[PDB]
Amino acid sequence: QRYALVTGANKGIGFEICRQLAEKGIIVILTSRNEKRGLEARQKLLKELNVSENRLVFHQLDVTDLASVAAVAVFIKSKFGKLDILVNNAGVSGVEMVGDVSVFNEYIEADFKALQALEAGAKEEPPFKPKANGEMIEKFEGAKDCVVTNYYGPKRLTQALIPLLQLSPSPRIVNVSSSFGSLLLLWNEWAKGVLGDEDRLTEERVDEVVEVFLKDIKEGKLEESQWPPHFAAERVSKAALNAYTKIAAKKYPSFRINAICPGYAKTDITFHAGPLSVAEAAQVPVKLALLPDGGPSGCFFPRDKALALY
Ligand SMILES: NC(=O)c1ccc[n+]([C@@H]2O[C@H](COP(=O)([O-])OP(=O)(O)OC[C@H]3O[C@@H](n4cnc5c(N)ncnc54)[C@H](OP(=O)(O)O)[C@@H]3O)[C@@H](O)[C@H]2O)c1
Ligand SMILES: C=C(C)[C@H]1CCC(C)=CC1=O
Repeated sequence: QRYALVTGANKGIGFEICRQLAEKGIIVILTSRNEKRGLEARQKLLKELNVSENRLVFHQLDVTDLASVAAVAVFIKSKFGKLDILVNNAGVSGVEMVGDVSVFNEYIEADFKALQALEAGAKEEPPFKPKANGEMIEKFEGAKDCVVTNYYGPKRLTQALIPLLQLSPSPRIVNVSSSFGSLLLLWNEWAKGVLGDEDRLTEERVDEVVEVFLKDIKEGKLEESQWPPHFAAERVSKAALNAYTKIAAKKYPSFRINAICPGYAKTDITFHAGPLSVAEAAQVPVKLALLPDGGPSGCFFPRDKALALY
């Protein structure tokens, strides 16, 4: 059999990744940080799939808790003896909303427009302030949770699961990242140079980038230290995740390890805005989880490029 573990799978894109992999006949370990939510998600998905009980298994996993990470590896080893697919899907935004929550989507739309302009050769991100009566608050505690969940989480879980993934004939890791991890949006020239210097990339260099960011937001130096004007922790964490994807792909050459953007999809993180359904979003990480042997590794794929790979 093939076995897949999906993090952050009690709702959103992660839940649909579990659906789509299970439909392909892969035995899915649906994981969640909250045990009650995860057990209820498993019950719902099993009902909707209408498949036998052994097709979908639950285990608790909080990607920010080292004991939880270690325990899931012990569980997989005892129950299955290998792992074929790891999908690092869990993530948080680092932002708290005050007032009209649709301001979150105004920033997303502005950032997509900015990225398109930058990719077309423009040299700076336009300033942006929202229309509606809300604001996105970005504080240290949320930024730390964002970095620890979105960057340290995939790194630590990847590292814990290497022995089991090495026992697969086609080991696959898919990191659910974002187009907003583009270095074009990162602002900080030092960090852009470090994360972009692929030949010198190491885990220690990426850790240093994220820790310098966290010290700056702790001290209120984000503008003076040239970090992004908004979605700072999200951008930093996803850029770091993309860099770690490259590091890990080089370190584990028999694996295929890739980062993706699912597209802008209706989930709790977006207040259920965005053009894509959750099922549409999940197609992207599923595509990379099922990548044939010999395919790309170490890369970041936006939605349309991912879906065109094969
Ligand atoms: N939706 C989009 O437009 C979009 C676009 C680009 C990238 N993404 C990425 O897609 C991924 C999935 O997010 P989503 O859109 O599906 O949002 P979501 O509905 O908010 O789901 C996030 C999931 O991550 C889980 N999670 C958060 N912190 C965790 C932790 N410490 N340990 C384990 N699980 C944790 C959440 O669990 P709880 O229920 O316990 O909170 C939930 O299951 C994220 O990495 C996000 O950055 C989304
Ligand atoms: C918090 C964010 C802005 C995430 C999730 C939503 C989208 C569209 C992209 C991201 O980077």
